[PDB]
Amino acid sequence: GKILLLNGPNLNMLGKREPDIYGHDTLEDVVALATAEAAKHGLEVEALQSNHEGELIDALHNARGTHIGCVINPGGLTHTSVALLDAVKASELPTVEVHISNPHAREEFRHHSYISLAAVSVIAGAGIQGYRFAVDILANLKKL
Amino acid sequence: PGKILLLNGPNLNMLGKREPDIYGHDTLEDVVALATAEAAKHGLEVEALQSNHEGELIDALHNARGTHIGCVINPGGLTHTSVALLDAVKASELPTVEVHISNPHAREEFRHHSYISLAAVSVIAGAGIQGYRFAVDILANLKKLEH
Amino acid sequence: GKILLLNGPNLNMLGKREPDIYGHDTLEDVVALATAEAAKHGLEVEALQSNHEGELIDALHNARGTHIGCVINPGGLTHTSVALLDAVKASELPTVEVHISNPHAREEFRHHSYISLAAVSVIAGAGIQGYRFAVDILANLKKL
Amino acid sequence: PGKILLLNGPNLNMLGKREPDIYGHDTLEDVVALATAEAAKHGLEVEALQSNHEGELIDALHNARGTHIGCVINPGGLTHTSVALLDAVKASELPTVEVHISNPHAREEFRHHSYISLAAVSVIAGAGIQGYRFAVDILANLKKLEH
Amino acid sequence: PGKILLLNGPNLNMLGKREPDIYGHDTLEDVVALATAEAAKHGLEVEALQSNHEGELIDALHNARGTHIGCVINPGGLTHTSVALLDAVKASELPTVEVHISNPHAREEFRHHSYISLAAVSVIAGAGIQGYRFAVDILANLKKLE
Amino acid sequence: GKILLLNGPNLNMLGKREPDIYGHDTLEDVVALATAEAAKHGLEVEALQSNHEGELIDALHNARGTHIGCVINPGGLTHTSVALLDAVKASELPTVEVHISNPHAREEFRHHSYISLAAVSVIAGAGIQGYRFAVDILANLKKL
Amino acid sequence: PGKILLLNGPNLNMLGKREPDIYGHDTLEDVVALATAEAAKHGLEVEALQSNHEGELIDALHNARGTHIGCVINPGGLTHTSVALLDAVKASELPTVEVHISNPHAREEFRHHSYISLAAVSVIAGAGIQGYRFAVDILANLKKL
Amino acid sequence: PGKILLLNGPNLNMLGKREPDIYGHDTLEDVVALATAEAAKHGLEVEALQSNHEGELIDALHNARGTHIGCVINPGGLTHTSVALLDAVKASELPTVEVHISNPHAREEFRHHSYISLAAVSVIAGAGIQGYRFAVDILANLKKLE
Amino acid sequence: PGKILLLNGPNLNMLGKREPDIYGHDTLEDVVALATAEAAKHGLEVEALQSNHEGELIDALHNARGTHIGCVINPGGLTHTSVALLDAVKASELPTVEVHISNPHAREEFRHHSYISLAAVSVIAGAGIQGYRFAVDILANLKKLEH
Amino acid sequence: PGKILLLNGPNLNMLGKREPDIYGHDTLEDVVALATAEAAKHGLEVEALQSNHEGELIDALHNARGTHIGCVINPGGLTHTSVALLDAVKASELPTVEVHISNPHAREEFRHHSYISLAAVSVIAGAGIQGYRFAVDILANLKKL
Amino acid sequence: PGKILLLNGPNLNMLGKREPDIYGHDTLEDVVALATAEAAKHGLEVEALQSNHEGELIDALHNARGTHIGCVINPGGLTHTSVALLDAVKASELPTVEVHISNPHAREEFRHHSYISLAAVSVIAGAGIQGYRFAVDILANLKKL
Amino acid sequence: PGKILLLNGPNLNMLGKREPDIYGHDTLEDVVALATAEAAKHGLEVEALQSNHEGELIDALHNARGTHIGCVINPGGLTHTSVALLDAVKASELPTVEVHISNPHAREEFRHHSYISLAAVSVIAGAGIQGYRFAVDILANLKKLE
Repeated sequence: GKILLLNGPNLNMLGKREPDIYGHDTLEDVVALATAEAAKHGLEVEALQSNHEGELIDALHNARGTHIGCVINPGGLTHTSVALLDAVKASELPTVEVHISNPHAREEFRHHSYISLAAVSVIAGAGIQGYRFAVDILANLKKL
Repeated sequence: PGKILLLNGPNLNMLGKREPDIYGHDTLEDVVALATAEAAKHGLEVEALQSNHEGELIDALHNARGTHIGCVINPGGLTHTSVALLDAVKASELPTVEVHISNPHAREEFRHHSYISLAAVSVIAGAGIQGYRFAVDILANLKKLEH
Repeated sequence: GKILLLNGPNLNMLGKREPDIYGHDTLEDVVALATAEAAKHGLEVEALQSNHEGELIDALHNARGTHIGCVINPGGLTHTSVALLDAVKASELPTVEVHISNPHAREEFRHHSYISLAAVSVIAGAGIQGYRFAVDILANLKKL
Repeated sequence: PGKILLLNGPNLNMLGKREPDIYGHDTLEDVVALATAEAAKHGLEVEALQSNHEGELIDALHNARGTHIGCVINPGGLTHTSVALLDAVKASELPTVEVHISNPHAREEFRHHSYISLAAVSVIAGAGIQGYRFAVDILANLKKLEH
Repeated sequence: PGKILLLNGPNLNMLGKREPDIYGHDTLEDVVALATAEAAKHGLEVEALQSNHEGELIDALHNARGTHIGCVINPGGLTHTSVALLDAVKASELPTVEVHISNPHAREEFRHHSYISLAAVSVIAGAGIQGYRFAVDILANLKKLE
Repeated sequence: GKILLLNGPNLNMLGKREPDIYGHDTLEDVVALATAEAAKHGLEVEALQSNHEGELIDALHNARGTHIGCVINPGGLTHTSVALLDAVKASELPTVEVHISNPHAREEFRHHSYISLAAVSVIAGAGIQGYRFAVDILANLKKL
Repeated sequence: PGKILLLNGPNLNMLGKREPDIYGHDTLEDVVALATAEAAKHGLEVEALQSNHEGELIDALHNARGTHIGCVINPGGLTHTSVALLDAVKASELPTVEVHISNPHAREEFRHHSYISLAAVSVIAGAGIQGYRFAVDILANLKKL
Repeated sequence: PGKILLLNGPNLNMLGKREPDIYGHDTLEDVVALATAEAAKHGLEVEALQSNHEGELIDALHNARGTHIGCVINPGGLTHTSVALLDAVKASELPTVEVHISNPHAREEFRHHSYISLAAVSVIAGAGIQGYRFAVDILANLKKLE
Repeated sequence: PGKILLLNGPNLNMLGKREPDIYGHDTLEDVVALATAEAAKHGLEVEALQSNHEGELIDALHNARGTHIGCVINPGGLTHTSVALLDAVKASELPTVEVHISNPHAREEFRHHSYISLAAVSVIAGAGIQGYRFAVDILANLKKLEH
Repeated sequence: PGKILLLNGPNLNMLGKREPDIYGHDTLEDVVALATAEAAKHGLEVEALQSNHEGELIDALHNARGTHIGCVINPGGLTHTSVALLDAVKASELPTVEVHISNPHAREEFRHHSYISLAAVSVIAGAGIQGYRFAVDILANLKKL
Repeated sequence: PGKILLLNGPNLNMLGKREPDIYGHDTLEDVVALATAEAAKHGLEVEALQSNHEGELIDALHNARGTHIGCVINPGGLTHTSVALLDAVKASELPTVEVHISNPHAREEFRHHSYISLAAVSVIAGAGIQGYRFAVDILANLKKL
Repeated sequence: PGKILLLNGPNLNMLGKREPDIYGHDTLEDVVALATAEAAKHGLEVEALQSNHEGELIDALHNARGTHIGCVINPGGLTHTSVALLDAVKASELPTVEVHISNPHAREEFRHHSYISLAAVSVIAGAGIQGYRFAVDILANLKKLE
């Protein structure tokens, strides 16, 4: 069983700026944590990070029927992309939306999510542990 | 070690009653049991309170200041309306996880705003009652001065 | 057969200020009128007035399955309380919303009603006779 | 004693035709009959007019000034759009009850505003055609200088 | 002689009895008489129409194209609501003066917008029925220059 | 088989102002084009143009069950009339909304259409050819 | 003997030069001349002020309280922006006619709102400088009643 | 002697420990003591109630009708949200002074609206707990004139 | 004579896959075939491109400037969001017909705004894939300096 | 020795005459008198200015920088409209108490917003002229700490 | 010979003192000096005015009509509020470059709107006092063409 | 020498032919040449990239972190729409000058908002391609002080 792990724009920079101020956790840390949780359920993870909205949409489309679900952190595309929302819908994958930080503690333009309209679940502000909980949700939906 | 304050707001006592094949079969008892079981995995306890009275939830937040490690709250309809409850979360100084069973963003526009999200360390929506399990996990693992 | 008659905040003050300016009708008048109409249909009325939103919600919850319907004048909670709307829904009682005055002739913040989203019927500006008409609606829905 | 002006606006002539098991089987004839029967209980008469033409309803309001005791109106879609109809209600000086068969607040956002509600003594929504019966009862019992 | 189209929209037939504290006690007959007297000073005539029917005002505008020097219009409630009536004023090509008896910008917020003001050469509000007299003056003097 | 062709306020003035600036096409041109397209499908056209909203509503009501569909250019009523929207719904006719010009290139108050909420299809800015395409849509829906 | 306060707000001194396709070829001198001549037909006088300084218009309104029969005002850009000027019109207790040379409701959205229209007995827009003549007519005939 | 109703809404019991950088270190006891001392200067008494329950504040207002010279209220969060509490202030007929410790108009936009300000005779914000002292002064002097 | 640029935006490749009895059975291949067939009736050709990448559609618009007679575009979700795509339509100077298969006005409020409608000569919504056929007809018949 | 800058903005000179049912029968002289007498109880002086000219209030704020302990201001209609005046209060670095005689949040919606409240340490509304006395009390006791 | 009108609106006289973390440590004297020196490199002169009085800026715009090659303006808080000043820029017919020391679109929402940007040929924000140098460069080179 | 990243977003490759009445007749080559000449005056180089692809601009920003003294960006349409691009400017830690050829605040209301202005040190609009010259000047002089 395979989960699609998608990380959107800027997520490649996790842990790359001064980590004492901007965080020590890296994208590799995110993938490893999601992968280890998936392994507890006999599942695998296909991970992709891209600063290109089209590469995420292509990935969602290509995973239709082949994956049990999608964990997505869309980054700034959260607030802006109808096309990304329509790609989650077209994929027909049960999708969990993850934010490492709590967008509602940030600027008001970050409060709105298009993805939240189609996501089965939304996890914000749990740090990279949101990706662990997202894998648990998809593992357990699939079992039901 | 320590105690988590579990707060369920108005209407949460009625979980599982209306059209369960559409809205869910899980009950408030199931919620408290699931959170209490996850807390035990971390050597923690849960003090659960459900109320239809905003002031009862505010009283509980105030009384838990300095004696509890954190709060898991599902404010129900107060989520969208109560400044006083947000100020009670801040006054408690409890690190707070906001939980919704359903995804409010899939519902009416008035349900898309949360006062509690402004102060919550984390917000979990649409994971069913599993949201409460992940909330207990977050509070168990939070360290002083994180983020 | 029993109808739940709920009166929200401030309704206890009906008829208590100078009645020539603020009205002669009292809460007792409201309960008696609803009760007499209910009696015409072989029905009874359980009446509660509270300045506490929680006492109304508790009442709605406790009347689930035991009452044929709810007549509610929510007072200022009309415009503000999502929790009260969700309590009407959770009660599963057919609910008639009553306003003694016409809110639409008052300040604009009184124009919006959360209760109107779940109420079967809304009666405004008929004075205390709105409670009579509300009982008639519930008596006749029950008969069908 | 006296005559009530019963006004039904655009589309009310088509009551009972579209998906009646969902929207209703009652007809305009049923509405006029029900209001006329309630009026008779109070020694009153009804003059009923339905029109798809705003100006016909305005003409009728003007012509009823001083000769009728009040107006029961269901403006249909004009409810949300017509300042001229509101001004015609005011010009008629008829105490006016606004009636909707369905509850407009359960429908699209544009149906939540009513110009007529600003001038109406009473507004009844969602009582089916029984709304017209209660409206006649209100006008029968209204006293000069009430509220 | 040249002719001015005087159009009064819904409810203006009720002038005199209609909310006098707002509209005064002057009647539609008084409005037409004053406009007619002012036009005569300029050697002009007035063709007056009041209707409660938006389509009658539109028909009148179309039918006045090319035979009238201009239009004086009080659209009443239709002021705030009718795109169709604005489009009829434009299609008539009549220089159009918009008149209101009350001052709508001192009244409810729903009266603050005017479709007709987008096409009117001039707008007069709150001058009781004298607005119609000034409107005729505007049109007589526009025609003299053009 | 009959199509109801409705033209709303001001459409009678098509081609009547200086045509080099305001257009040469006339209402007669619109009716002839729709009629000729309908004839290609063995269908007829009943055409009505009115500056009166009530005459359009009456027409829609009277065509219930007797016509295969309605082509409507509502003119300025597009943006304003809930009553006209409710008349399209009450008619139960499959309805195509036509604009000769593109309203979205005009003032912002012309961007909103009530009719678009009930119309099966919306054609804007194709000139009078939008009426031809509207007839094609209704001919082909009827065949299915 | 009866006196009308004629106030013109910012930029009105530039009439005849300022954006002629919007405001026309008439001058502030033409405006004052027309208002003055109309007032004389009613046996009234005109005290005219134009200023680019809001405070000078407000002082003029206060100073005319109880001594003048009314005010004709074209506030210019202050029409859309100044609560202080609205409050000065109300403090003056002068019946006030608001005049605009241009039709503001045919221009940018920010010109659609007028604080002065909340207190004005009458508003005239788009009649060129003739709006000032009609405004004197209004004030002359309100006083006469 | 005359009596002033001092009402503090939700969270004000936590004054002292609650967000001191915003609310200061003065306690509810300090608030009640200062109001009580000021009232005594005017030969008046204070009946103080704090509650986290909107209905207890409403009950208190109803029950103070006709036995209190006025009300000093800090509604806390309910300021921005409660029509019911405004309606209770109105029904009490108590001359009402609205007090805020912080300046809400310098804070989040959701704190910029006040239902209570629609019925309050006066509103004092941002004067720490001294707002309650000035509020008592307002009510003592209103009563002296009326 | 000449070539029409047919652009289909994000997700249009997935046409016909999700709940086809509800959303439709027609495919992107059907769209290209229908537009290509109508173009042939007018002695015209079609260059079709579908992409999930906004920049690919912008590149295509730029590369078609002066070499194509017009553009038929269904921007998909970019309709509501992309200023850059509107500016690419303007930079191409291609007369452009905007096509939607479904009627966006019957859907969520955010789908009611189109940047492309501001520059498009025509907008067709809700004619199914027949919209693309009418779009090709419009471009075939457009004359220089019309309207 | 300590000096308080007392500023009154447009129309305040008309107190006692201007819309008495809203503003009452007290005068600007009563306001300055009350503020002056309260300041004296704290051993402070008052420098009072009223102007219908925004620029005169802004100059006064700049000129009081570093020499005064605080500002009491009633901006009048400028309360709702002037970013320049807010920026003048911030440039002054004076602790500022905003005073309104009327309760603006009980009046027209356009009076609900105050640029000055963004910088003011305190806002008093609806206490008649007594708000100016409480404002001096605030400034006296902030300085004392 | 060619003359540039340099206008600074309210509070700009307080540069170097006013909220240094937002506006920096440069003075109005530094601003005028930099603009003057840049204009000289193009053989142009600068006529500089700063005022806390909107009416003084409007008078300056009118008085520079036809005699000056362009205007560099920092309107201060009036940027967001004054239709009268926008209309004065249009009446002047001067090519106008709008300058802000701070980046207003990085500050409070009420600073996001500029009436002046509707008429300005160019807008420079956040370049400190160097924006005034670039503004002279723009005006010098528009005139040269 | 130090290097400045010059980024041009969608449609700017079409400068010269694109709506000249709005953007002028200067080409992207001219933009790059002018920025390059100005940088040389300060002993600096320019690395220029134009793309119609938001992700290529983001990749460029990430890849320029720590090797460039600053960024000059004209985001084109993405200005008003892209949170992702703002977040990339922030993550790059490059002092960033935002440049527009046209004055967007004199144009459609949808052009009035800029995400990039929230992180840019400076914003220059409406100076034709000279905005890029001033932008280089800003970055050369910021670097000299820091």
